[PDB]
Amino acid sequence: MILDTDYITEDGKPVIRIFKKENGEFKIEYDRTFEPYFYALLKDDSAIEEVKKITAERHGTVVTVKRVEKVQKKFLGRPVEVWKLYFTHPQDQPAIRDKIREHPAVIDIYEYDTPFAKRYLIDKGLVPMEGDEELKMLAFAIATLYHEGEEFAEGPILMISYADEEGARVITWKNVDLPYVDVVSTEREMIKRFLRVVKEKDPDVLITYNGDNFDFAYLKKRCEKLGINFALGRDGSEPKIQRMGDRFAVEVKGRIHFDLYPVIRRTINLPTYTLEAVYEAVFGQPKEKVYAEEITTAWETGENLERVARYSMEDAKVTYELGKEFLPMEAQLSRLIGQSLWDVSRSSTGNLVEWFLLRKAYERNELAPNKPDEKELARRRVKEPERGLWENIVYLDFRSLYPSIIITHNVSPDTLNREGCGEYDVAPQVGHRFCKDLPGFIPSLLGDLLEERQKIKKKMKATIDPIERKLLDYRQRLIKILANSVYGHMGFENARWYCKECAESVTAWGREYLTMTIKEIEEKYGFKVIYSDTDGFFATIPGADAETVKKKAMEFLKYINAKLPGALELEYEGFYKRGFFVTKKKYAVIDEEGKITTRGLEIVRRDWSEIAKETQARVLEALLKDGDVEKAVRIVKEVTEKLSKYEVPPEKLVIHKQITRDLKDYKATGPHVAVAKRLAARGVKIRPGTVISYIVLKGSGRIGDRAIPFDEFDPTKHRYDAEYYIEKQVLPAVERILRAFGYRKEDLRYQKT
Ligand SMILES: [Mg+2]
Ligand SMILES: [Mg+2]
Ligand SMILES: [Mg+2]
Ligand SMILES: [Mg+2]
Ligand SMILES: [Mg+2]
Ligand SMILES: [Mg+2]
Ligand SMILES: [Mg+2]
Ligand SMILES: [Mg+2]
Ligand SMILES: [Mg+2]
Ligand code: NA
Ligand code: NA
Repeated sequence: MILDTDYITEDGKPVIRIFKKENGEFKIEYDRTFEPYFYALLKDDSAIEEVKKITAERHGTVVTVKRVEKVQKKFLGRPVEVWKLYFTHPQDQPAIRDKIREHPAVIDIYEYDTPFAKRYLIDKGLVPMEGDEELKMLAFAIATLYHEGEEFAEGPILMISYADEEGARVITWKNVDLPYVDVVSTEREMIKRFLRVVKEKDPDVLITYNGDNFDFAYLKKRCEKLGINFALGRDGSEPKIQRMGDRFAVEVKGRIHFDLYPVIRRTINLPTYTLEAVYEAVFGQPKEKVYAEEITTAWETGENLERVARYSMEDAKVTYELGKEFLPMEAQLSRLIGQSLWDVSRSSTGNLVEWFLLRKAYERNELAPNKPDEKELARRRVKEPERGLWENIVYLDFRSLYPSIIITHNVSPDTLNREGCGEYDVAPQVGHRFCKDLPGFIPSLLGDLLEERQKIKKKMKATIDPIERKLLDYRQRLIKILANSVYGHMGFENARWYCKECAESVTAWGREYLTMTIKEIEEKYGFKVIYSDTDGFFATIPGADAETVKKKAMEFLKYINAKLPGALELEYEGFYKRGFFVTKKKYAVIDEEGKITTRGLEIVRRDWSEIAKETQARVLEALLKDGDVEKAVRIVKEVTEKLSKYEVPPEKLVIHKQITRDLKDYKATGPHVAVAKRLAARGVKIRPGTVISYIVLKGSGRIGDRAIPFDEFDPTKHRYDAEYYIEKQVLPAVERILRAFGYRKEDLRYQKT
């Protein structure tokens, strides 16, 4: 299995290394035969002799064109003749490329800035992370001595924790008497011991959380300070930093440094990306945070070091588990995109699409178009649903609408307005013509992807190993997203295969096929379409029973799919006993077993009191389970009355809100801050991350001066602000739903007093 590739320089020539793990053993294969190159299109072939003599200087040495070769490749759908320019070293290209381009005889150059080791994987047809090999992983974390107003890593590393399948352990240089703690004399011995642990376990993957920007940088400075050869690379190298645009990344040669931070940042939306928040999100269970001042205070006083050690062990432990959780998906991605997990784990959707497409282009001998220049980048810059309760609803939607359009109409930059074609398809509204005589670059590669996905689904059934099936499932699911990412690519201003006409033709066709499908089902099968969005719609036959609606649905799908051209296909996605539709993106349905599914409506954040969430839930089931609007309305009115009668348990009024800044550097951004400041004033430790839990009390002033921490609420003396909970919690939770039935907030309570 291929893990990574790079190059070293040997007598001024590149030596590709391919890092592999085969039959449970690490191996480095060398290849000295591969040569840097890019392409030039010239006005007069004759000028090649001048172009061959162009030179530049890198460092203090002369850079020349090593050799040239006339080649034939596809550009804009047609065979073209271009000159392949070879160079001695990859770093020659940035030095000489602009001098070649600037030559008068040179029209343009192409494929001139692909990183050498990534070209290698492409041009040789190699794919990372392919095979049955099992990777050995090791997570690690550190805890440091922090003092505000100090330079970075001025203080020592206090603890290094690490976790793999054999458990988690902590290394530290003060005595902590715990079974999972290994005590050593000094920081230096700690670090050295950690090196021995890594070298002896020899993992293929090192997992961190934010190691790209903190852990390895800290370790680096401390190792400089202490004169330690931090030789974690399997070739004896030290971790190497790469500039990752705004910040940095770190490689450990011969291994994969999997930093979870960027992976998780893109996979899940959260307000905060602390390790504790991410571990609760993913695994559903809190993780306790020990703050930096407590760590430093513990080290200084010698007291509560066991608490520090446990936090350190847990950092490593949860980092490992998160790695176990996210890495297999990123590995399948890496295999499908054909680039290393190191690169893929840190790459935008954009970058990943381009790498896939560059490979396809190499595989089809198509000359890649160029990223736009800044002048070009500048150039590249409805229907409310039916109201009310519906019953016996079917959801029907297209299979891979945008890909399927692209395939069907052969939509591609290289097919657009092709001259002298005998057959073209014409985009609605926008009018762009796409030639059908020859399959386009994008349509052909998308057809292959959609096919492989169906082939993968076929094998998933023919398999029992649930693991193998999950890995097949990941690949299948990744292909679908890649297919849609290809569609987005055509509309993206920085894309190589940009094609604005392609993008706007695809969406135009989509609207035509959706709207036509809706027209047929209503006119020719008596359905009423309740709600539609882009690539699907809900409908019913008003007054029909569930079986009629299903049967007619299946008959319509047959009719429409026969009429639909090519790959366009509508499918039965589900049946729903009842539902309602507030607006685009906001709706609620219940299936025949009782399972409610909602979208755009449910009240989630912990900024909502339980009474709000509970009431909204009860409304939704009165609407969906009972089809009873008046009952939903009675529930609300009854809740708001109970509030006013001080009958709602105080535990259902509690609002929780996290402190984000120093209570000094705040925004007067709510009652949670006022409570925080009073606590601070009494001498309570408030930090970013402190959760404040409060109840709002009746009286005058902003809620702020009136709210109090839940643990101080005593019903025998305190009266909560029934009005606040009615008007600012309960009613806002239900108003959007019940507006869809003609009710305004004031219609859902008794009159104020
Ligand atoms: Mg750490
Ligand atoms: Mg080793
Ligand atoms: Mg770092
Ligand atoms: Mg090296
Ligand atoms: Mg990473
Ligand atoms: Mg895969
Ligand atoms: Mg690739
Ligand atoms: Mg579908
Ligand atoms: Mg309630
Ligand atoms: Na390939
Ligand atoms: Na024809």
